[PDB]
Amino acid sequence: KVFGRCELAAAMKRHGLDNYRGYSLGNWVCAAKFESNFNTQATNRNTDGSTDYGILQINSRWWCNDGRTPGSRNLCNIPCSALLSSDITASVNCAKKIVSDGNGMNAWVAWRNRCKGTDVQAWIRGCRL
Ligand SMILES: [Cl-]
Ligand SMILES: [Cl-]
Ligand SMILES: [Cl-]
Ligand SMILES: [Cl-]
Ligand code: NA
Repeated sequence: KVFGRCELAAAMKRHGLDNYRGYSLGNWVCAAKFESNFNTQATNRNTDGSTDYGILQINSRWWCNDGRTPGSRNLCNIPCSALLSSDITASVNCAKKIVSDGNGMNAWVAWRNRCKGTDVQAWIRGCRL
């Protein structure tokens, strides 16, 4: 599924991301836009042989099992294919673990580079939240 911006905002809100670890919802919508283009199906291979999955581009090195990332962890206890579902529940739950890990949303390169320090409230403008 390719979410619309406010559609994704609402989904992320219902699943508990708004202000989660102090990151307002716009941070999460922003990060998703530049991670995945709001596409739950997005995958992008990394140099180290891991892959990022889903709307929030969660990495198989630490977070999900994709069966082809040797000596990785699966801290979210999920297959990485769970992260590609039109339903973003698994992605959101895993994102909550990630952002709790020490490094906050710096875990997501697109967030650090495109969202951190920006007017992320813009990403939830217009949405009925
Ligand atoms: Cl698995
Ligand atoms: Cl959803
Ligand atoms: Cl933080
Ligand atoms: Cl916001
Ligand atoms: Na893994």
